[PDB]
Amino acid sequence: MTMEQFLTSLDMIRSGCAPKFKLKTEDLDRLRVGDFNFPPSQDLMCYTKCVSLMAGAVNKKGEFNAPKALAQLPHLVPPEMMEMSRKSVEACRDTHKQFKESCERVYQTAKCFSENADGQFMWP
Repeated sequence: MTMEQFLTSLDMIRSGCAPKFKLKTEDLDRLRVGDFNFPPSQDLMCYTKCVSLMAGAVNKKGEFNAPKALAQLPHLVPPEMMEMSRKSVEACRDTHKQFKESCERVYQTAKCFSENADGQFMWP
């Protein structure tokens, strides 16, 4: 995909997930720019799970599948963002193991993605 297609995909991904949850716009604005530095509601955590399920990167237990994530990346992110993403996948592959609940596992993994990102990070 191209950068242009990627940026637009963020909104299409969000539309598939956001209506299932009770979410604040200001929260979603902050995740969109990769700012995970605020306490999340359980709804927002489960939102990150719905998004990550859509990518095929986690199972329903919130377990992060790094081999599958890497195999999917060519279809998830533009070439410009590939290296950053692969670096975040590697650095955060075992984040989920410190948590028990599926929404928590995924949210903390996405937060880790955002904190390890060596460039601009964008969440749907």
